[PDB]
Amino acid sequence: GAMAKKRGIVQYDFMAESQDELTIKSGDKVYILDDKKSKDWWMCQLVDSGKSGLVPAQFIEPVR
Repeated sequence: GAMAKKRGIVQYDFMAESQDELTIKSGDKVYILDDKKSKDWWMCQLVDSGKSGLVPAQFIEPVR
């Protein structure tokens, strides 16, 4: 349902340039909040901190 949690693992480091982006390190665990609105960017939430923002789509491995 609409509260289903969708997990991912970060595969590459990424340093945000804009405020809407999320700095991430390879191996970081995330929740995938929105993989539909943008073609090349997903809105993710870090499991350690709750900090959220856009990350390159191809950097996130969806996992269970």
